[PDB]
Formats: sequence, C-alpha cells, structure tokens
Amino acid sequence: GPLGSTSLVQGLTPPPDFNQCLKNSPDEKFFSDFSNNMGSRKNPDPLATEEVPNQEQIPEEGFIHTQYGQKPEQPSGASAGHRFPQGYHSDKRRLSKASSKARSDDLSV
Repeated sequence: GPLGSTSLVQGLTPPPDFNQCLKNSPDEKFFSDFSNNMGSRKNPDPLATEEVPNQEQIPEEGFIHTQYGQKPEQPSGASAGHRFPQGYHSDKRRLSKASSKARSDDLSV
C-alpha cells in the first residue's frame, strides 16, 4: 500500500545475519589465521634454557677431589688382572674394627 509501494525492503531472511552489515571482514583476526593459537606463548624458549651457568656442564672449575674415586666405574667385581677369588690369600689381617666373629651371617646383619 502507501509508504511501501515501490520501495520494498525485505530484511529478515534467516540465512544471512544482516547485523554484521555485510562488510565481509576478510580477516580482522590480527593473527591473519597464521595459527591464531601461536601468539599465546607458553615455552618457545626465548633464550636457550634460562641461566646457563657453566654453559655445557663444566664441573672442572678446579675442585677435583676424587678422594672417593669412582671415575672408571667397573661395576663387575674389583680389579681386572691379578684378582682375588683366584686364591684369596690376604696376609694383611691388621685391620680391626670389623666384628668378623659373627660373619657367619645368621640373621644379625
């Protein structure tokens, strides 16, 4: 009728939204869909570690004690030449402290 004869605007169609003004927004993500979850930043390693005191694990500053030893390992018995289980004749018995009177094990160890 009047006020709506020629100019007929039908803007309520469910498929489109109309409320985004149909201006597309070809991007407007700022991350430009490069990943989006890329700028979160958890642990991208900004340095290498954090501290890096001795660079590549340098224990040899100048405190080489080794009074305890343990540098050639050898977890297989002891000695690799003469050996002991090939005779076992220790004439050195001047070692005390050892309560070797109950070395029969029993159940007291």
